[PDB]
Amino acid sequence: LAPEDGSHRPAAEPTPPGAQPTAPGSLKAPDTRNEKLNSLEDVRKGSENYALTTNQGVRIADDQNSLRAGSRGPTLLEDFILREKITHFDHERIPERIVHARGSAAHGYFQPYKSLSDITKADFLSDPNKITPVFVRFSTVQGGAGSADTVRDIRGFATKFYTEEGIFDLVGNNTPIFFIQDAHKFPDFVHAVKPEPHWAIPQGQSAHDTFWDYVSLQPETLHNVMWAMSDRGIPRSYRTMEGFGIHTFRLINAEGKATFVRFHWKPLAGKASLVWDEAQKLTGRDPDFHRRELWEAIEAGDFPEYELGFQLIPEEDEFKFDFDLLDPTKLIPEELVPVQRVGKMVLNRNPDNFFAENEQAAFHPGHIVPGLDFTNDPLLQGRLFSYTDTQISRLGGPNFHEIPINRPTCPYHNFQRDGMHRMGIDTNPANYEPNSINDNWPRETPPGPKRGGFESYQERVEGNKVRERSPSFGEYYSHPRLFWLSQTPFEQRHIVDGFSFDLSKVVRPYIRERVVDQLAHIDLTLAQAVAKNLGIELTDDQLNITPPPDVNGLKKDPSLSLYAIPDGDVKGRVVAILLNDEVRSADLLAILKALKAKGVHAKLLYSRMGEVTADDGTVLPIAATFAGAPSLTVDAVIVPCGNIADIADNGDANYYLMEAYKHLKPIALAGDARKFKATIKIADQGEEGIVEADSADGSFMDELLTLMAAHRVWSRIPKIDKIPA
Amino acid sequence: LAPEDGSHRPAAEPTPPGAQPTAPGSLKAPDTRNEKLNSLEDVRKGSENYALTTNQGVRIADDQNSLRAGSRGPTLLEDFILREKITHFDHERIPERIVHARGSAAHGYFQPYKSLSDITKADFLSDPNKITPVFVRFSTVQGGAGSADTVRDIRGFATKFYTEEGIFDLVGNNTPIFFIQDAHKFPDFVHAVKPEPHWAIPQGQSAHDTFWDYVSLQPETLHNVMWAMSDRGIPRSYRTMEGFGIHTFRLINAEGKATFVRFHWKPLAGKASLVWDEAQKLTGRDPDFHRRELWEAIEAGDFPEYELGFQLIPEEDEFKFDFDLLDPTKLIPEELVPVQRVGKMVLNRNPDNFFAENEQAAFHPGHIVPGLDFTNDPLLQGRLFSYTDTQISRLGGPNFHEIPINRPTCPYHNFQRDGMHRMGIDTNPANYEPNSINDNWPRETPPGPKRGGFESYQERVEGNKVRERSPSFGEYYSHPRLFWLSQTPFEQRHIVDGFSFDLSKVVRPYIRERVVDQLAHIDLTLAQAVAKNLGIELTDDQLNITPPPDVNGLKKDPSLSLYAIPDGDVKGRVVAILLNDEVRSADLLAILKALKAKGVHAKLLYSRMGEVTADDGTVLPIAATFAGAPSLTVDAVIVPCGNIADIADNGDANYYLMEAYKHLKPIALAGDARKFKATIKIADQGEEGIVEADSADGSFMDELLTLMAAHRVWSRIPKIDKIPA
Amino acid sequence: LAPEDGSHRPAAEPTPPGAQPTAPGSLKAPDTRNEKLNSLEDVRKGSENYALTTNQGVRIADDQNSLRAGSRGPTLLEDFILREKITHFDHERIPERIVHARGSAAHGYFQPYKSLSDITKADFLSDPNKITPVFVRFSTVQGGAGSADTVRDIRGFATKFYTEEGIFDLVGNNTPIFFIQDAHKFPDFVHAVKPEPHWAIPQGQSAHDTFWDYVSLQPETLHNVMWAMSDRGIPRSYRTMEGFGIHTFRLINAEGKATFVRFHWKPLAGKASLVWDEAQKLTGRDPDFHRRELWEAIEAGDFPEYE
Amino acid sequence: ISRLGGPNFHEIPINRPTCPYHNFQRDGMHRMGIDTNPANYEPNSINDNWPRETPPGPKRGGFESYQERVEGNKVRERSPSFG
Ligand code: HDD
Ligand code: HDD
Ligand code: HDD
Repeated sequence: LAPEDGSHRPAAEPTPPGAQPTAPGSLKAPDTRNEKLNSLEDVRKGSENYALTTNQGVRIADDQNSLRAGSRGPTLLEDFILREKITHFDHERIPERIVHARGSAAHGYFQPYKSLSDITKADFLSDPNKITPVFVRFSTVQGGAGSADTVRDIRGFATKFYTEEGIFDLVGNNTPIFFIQDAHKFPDFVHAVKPEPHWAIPQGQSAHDTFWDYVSLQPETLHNVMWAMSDRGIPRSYRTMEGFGIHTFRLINAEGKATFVRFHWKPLAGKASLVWDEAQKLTGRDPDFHRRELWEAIEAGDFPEYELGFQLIPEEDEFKFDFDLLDPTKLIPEELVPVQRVGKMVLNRNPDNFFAENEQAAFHPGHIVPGLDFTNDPLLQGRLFSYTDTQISRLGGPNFHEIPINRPTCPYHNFQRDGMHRMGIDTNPANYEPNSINDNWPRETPPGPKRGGFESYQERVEGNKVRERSPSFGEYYSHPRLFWLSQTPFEQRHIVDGFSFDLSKVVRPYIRERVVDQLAHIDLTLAQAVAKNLGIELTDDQLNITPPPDVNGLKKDPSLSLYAIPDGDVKGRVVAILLNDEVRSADLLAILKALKAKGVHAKLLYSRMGEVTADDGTVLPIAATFAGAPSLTVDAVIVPCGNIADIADNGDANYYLMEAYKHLKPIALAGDARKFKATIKIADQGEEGIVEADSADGSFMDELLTLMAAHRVWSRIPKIDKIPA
Repeated sequence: LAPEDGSHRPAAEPTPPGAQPTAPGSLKAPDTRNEKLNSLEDVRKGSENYALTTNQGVRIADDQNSLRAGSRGPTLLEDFILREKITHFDHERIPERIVHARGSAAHGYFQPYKSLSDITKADFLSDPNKITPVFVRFSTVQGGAGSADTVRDIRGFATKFYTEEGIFDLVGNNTPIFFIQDAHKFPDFVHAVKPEPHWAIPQGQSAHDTFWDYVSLQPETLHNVMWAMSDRGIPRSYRTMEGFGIHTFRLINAEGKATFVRFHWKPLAGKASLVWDEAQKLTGRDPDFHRRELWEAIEAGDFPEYELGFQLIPEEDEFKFDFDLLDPTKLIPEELVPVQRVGKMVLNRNPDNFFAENEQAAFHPGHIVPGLDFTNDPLLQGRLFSYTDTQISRLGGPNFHEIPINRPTCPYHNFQRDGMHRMGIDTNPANYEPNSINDNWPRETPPGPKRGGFESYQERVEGNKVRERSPSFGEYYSHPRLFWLSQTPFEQRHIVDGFSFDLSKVVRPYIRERVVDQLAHIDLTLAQAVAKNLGIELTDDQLNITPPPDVNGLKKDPSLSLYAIPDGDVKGRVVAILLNDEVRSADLLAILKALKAKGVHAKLLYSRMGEVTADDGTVLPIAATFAGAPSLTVDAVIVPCGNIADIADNGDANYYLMEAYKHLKPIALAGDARKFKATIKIADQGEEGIVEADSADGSFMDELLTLMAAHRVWSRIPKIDKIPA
Repeated sequence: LAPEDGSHRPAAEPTPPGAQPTAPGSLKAPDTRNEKLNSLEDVRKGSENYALTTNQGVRIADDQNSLRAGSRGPTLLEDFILREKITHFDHERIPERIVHARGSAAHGYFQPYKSLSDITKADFLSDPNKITPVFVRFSTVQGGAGSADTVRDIRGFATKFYTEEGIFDLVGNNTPIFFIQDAHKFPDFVHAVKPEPHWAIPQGQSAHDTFWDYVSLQPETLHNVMWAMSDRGIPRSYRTMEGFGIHTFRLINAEGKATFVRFHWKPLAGKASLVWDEAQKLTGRDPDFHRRELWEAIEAGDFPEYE
Repeated sequence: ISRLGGPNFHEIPINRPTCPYHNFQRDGMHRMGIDTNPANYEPNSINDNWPRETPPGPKRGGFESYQERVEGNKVRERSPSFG
């Protein structure tokens, strides 16, 4: 059924977004390999040139019809071909994850910069030339597997390391703290954020009564709520967010020394988030935006890269801060404990089948390896129970490690047997130890510097059996305040806006008031600006609440801001080029040449599909229409010259610019395209953030690419209130 | 931990029963191979020289202890090694089969004698050089997976053929008919025979009210009930029973011609059954006796062999018989339609792990291949729905064909995706057809002579949509009567005893009377004989019920008897040798040499464990004692000469002989061994079936092996009441 | 279909073993009540005088045939009555218990002799007039749900107390100790006594290599092994064996004082076991002998009693 | 059988008939109804064959399929009239 020209089928080379249909990773990049991807070969199933069969291997002659008694007669029970096909269909679905159901994943590899054997015996960190395959799943938290990507939410960032000494799963989030202190409260918190149980509304949103009810009653939540209400809660891409393990864990070296450690991922593409209006509209225009962007970046060669980093605290410093190291609502400011760079992780191939590899993957923070260990963090402690347990229903049984994506690439042998869907056929005469009948194989292995058995660090435990929160955990305001004061003025404004927007959707007014009261214990300016938007007036008492203390003398920590310290990297970003029916090919040449030199992609847009022909006869295929791929999905907009009259009174073309303008994106206007300055009210002598010139050229591209390096035009904020867009 | 002399490890070569501990098939017989066993290699897991790990590949240091706070303190929730191991244990079991839950399985291979391409295009039957791997599971029907082997029950005989054109499952039983006509009634009959629902008694027995209630009210059951009540219901081993597909199926040749077919398996070892007292006793002494016999035969190189046979009826002969070919309560007498030999099956390797290969195996009579097709048999029709449906809970979901033992060895490719425990990772860009994006692969294949798609035979259907039994099925007594008349008089007596014992356990006297009434419609002598064991007296009306008509002129068919035509073979049978402390080592040499020569095994027994020395100094190792390994488990008993004084007086030795005598087993006595005649009341002149002489040979061993070939000494029956055992 | 005389139906009065067909407890003894049995009334389904229906409440006209095109024709996919009946049958079974799969259970009640409030605040022990419904399941350990009752084995004795302040399950055995010290070894011991993995033999028996391999290498097992090898391993009936919680637990009183406790059940019918040859022969003549004995004792009014 | 975990999905409260339902079906995962019927099969005499089939009738009768004539060969074939 394919067309003549082979163009049903994508080129198996890197291609920019939109240049080719997307494809399964092994067909797209068949030369991209690693030990884990190779090991999946036993279960990869091709298709070309094969006969269509039942699952039992019987060739089907007619896959268009049920078996019936006469061609208008009833379907017959003996049609086993229909019933196998429909049975398999009828049982496709499995329970989605209780939380982080929505997520997107890829393969890649990790390697350390130098050996860490002085601080850890973990084998995967032992040698700068020893590469460890990874599989990474990014996710939201609240919504179902079919909810939208660019919600306001925390994001999950889970890395499965297939090491020589075991699977290590580093199961983190994109903020450095969690909402709650003790795992016992997790069902209460998750139920409060999830859709409400009477009507199962709202999907993918904290903006509802039950969430803000819980928050207002549990001030320990305020720190992660601050991060969620900031632009952290709406990342531009999974490539442009930070990742954190949250908990303090331990590194254990060959000599037995424990060092406390917190884990960080630093996005090498820099930190970048959307703005709210854009993020919310994008949930409607492309609810798959982050899934798509990640797949397309990998297909293009813009591999997501992250630097693993460790905050390291000696054991004797456990009590030296003014917060508890074991409290997952508290961060360790980098001004106090810097992040030591550890290694680099590159994501360089997409999966073959989303369901088989992404939906069935199982990550669990208990999956550690010798050289790592846990602490008493009471959130971390209960997570260790839940991830093994939940897999029993989600993946159908205790043999979930035999599902191909989850399998260790290193040896695994033990005495466990049976369970639903058991794949492994054990030959061992023994299924117990100690045994003589197989000479006690497989055997225990004593702990040691490498290739040793797992032994827990022998932490001293002293206390009575109590259900009690540590007094050291009972402080809730000083870290929210540190985060607040570390944000730029525009970031602070967006935080105020995020709180105001969420609370406006709370139906019960006393709940809004209680949350504003909580804000008054963090920062008066923040409390008042939220109050004003809610038509609430602070009491005298509220205006007099003493600010919480600084965090160990810190008045701000700029590492907590997305933007205070520039780190922008334009490679893999995308520009909309608004075409006309007589495009000046000299502008297009200059634009594409400069974009290509910085790995910035382009999309050619028009008022219909098909082709337009430039002034020099160059035939331009049209990627999408103005309405069909809105400015939400690109980082900047260029309008080349040519026949501007063609698009000058097109409502969609004008709206495209008004939207990109509103959302603080760089805009460049060449030649007569400068006439569009009218729709967005730019001063004749110009505006910082709008690039203009008689033609698109060297200098014009430079100015545009500098603005893109800075991500958005924050100085335009005062001007966007007036535009009706 | 293994002993210094290596005596823990079974010899990896053929050894007779009891010589070596039993072992997993690929460790016992590593040189045995077939295409299926080869393709299972990728999931087989070893053990020697490997480290003990978690399922995530983490080496375990201490597999003897939980992690606790202090060595007498509480267990910690962070012990992930304990929770993984306990979790897998906690979820070991899967539902058992609804029916046939009790069964034993082995690998083997099939080969046809000649090409049958003139009558079928089935590829596995197309070439005398085409060898087809098989996996065969034999079973009882009623009991659980943990019930006894030698119960009275029908047996299952299910063969999975891994053909080049698909899995073909031949899912049969050891009797040629079933209890019921229409699949709709299956839950009724099976509930009736199964343990009663209030108290869940009895296990593995039809001897209870509800079974006989149903039978008494559903005369269509009486034919298979006659089989079950005969010695057919207590086979000596799975090697010495017949198998039958029961239903009429079709062979379809390359030209499109349909031929009606009924399937047969002929045991090359001959047909042989236990007697009731033996079979019931063995359920107590060795409830695994048939599973053990199958395993040990294969370990010895005594492979079970069966001949596939076909009864073939041309389409135009569909109505040529007194009974409906579609009626699964009717058999086709071999005297009207002979069985044509088709091929040989040899079962030559045990599995490696019972649960993974046997318990998870899924057979379904709907799994046919091009060259075979169904008919409208209304029991068969219903089955085609059930065996697909049941696997969704039993085996966890729609991907049960990916469980290794179930996998085809030929190619399988299609558009089905997902489902719980999905192993195959599909790389096809398309998961639908028709598609252009993968040029419509995998593709449909037209039907053809070889390697073609499945098309159903275009049988003509005409009639209204009815829930109605065909009147042609409404005859219940002629087949039961043919079966009865074809039995020898000792077989007839055993049938009488079978009904008599079962009905004796029915509490409600009226159910017994109604079953006696049904018997009077079959045969008066059989009815009177059961009535008299039950203290029931036939009425005048019952005494005058006209017998049912013969079956197409036949008043008997000897192929229906176990024994009427000698087919007895001795290879793989076992003789008890009752030792004394001074054995005539010349007797032993001749005995074992004649036994060896015929492939008969020997088991040396004495009054205690350890050893004895013969007349010439030879050390005789003792396998077990008289009391420890009773006669129940052997086929004959030899008592050699020597110091008979040593055990003439022994209660165990005497009992051994009285049990063996009561169970109709051949006995041979040499020299003073003839003293034993007293215990079993033999007269001096000798008795047919008791072998005697001065020395244990000349023709003392030809005589005894001749008795063994005839299986049991039927003539002894009139004398066994006299002996209290 | 019932006989004219009515002899199909067992009398709703206590009768000795074998005098009447056995029957569902609420039809055999409809006036034996306790609070639990009363609370199950919402889910008990009768049958007499009701029409045969699908599970969706649709009356069935012909429960003897599938729907087919002609009376000798193929079965039609549209027969929802057949498919529902066969679907339910096809999915009847659930996984059996990993251990103690073979067991027999009965309803009853517990009452204390005196208030134990000086040593425990447990509400079901606070007053001798406090009656606590129980459900008790007795079991073997090794064999499947289909295995024989009078095997040599440890027996389970599990009591569910439906108290006014929560379910208390007292999950014990018939000997006062267990085979092993630390729960991490439970899968090793259980795998060793269970049928061996290659061939799944032997059912309901410790008499095999792997069991004795483990015992010989783990001397902590020897105490319970001694009990299993004694006639304790072959009880005459569940009414004539002891029960034990094995572990030391704590009682906590209202003042917060903790007392260590080990739990016992003393059979008021006394202790009695079979002898080996009799037990082993019974596994063949009546593999349901203890299940039968329990059910029939209760039917006769010979109620199992334990202190 | 997968989505709602077994063949007793009709006992999940929202799914329950409000009219009588009785039959010989037993067990299954999540089984809520405790059947007191001495019989779990029909035909039976031990419960006088209850619950009983009901002939079709103008009201409260058993289900019987309309006796449509069926005539043709067993075919996997789209009707030309659908083309
Ligand atoms: C005690 C319960 C509990 C608590 C306190 C947490 N979680 Fe969790 N989390 C789960 C119980 C859980 C889970 C129910 O077990 C999930 C869902 C299904 C699954 O496979 O794991 C899960 C999934 C889940 C995933 C998705 C992994 C994937 O992509 O499959 C991430 C990234 C996180 N969690 C991260 C966190 C972080 C950073 C936490 C706080 C610091 C946290 N979880 C607290
Ligand atoms: C409509 C239901 C139905 C009917 C009428 C039959 N069966 Fe069946 N049979 C099943 C429904 C079933 C089942 C529920 O589908 C089983 C149990 C679980 C499984 O895997 O299949 C099964 C198991 C089963 C097994 C065990 C296969 C194995 O070893 O795993 C054999 C040998 C048979 N059957 C043979 C027969 C024969 C010879 C029948 C009469 C011709 C028959 N069955 C009628
Ligand atoms: C950590 C594993 C483990 C350990 C050390 C034990 N058991 Fe257990 N036991 C189980 C894991 C288990 C189980 C897997 O959880 C079962 C099987 C299915 C179930 O519902 O509970 C069980 C069932 C079970 C039953 C059957 C309950 C019933 O009738 O349904 C009894 C009577 C016991 N056990 C008694 C004991 C005693 C007295 C023990 C030692 C003092 C013991 N168990 C140790």
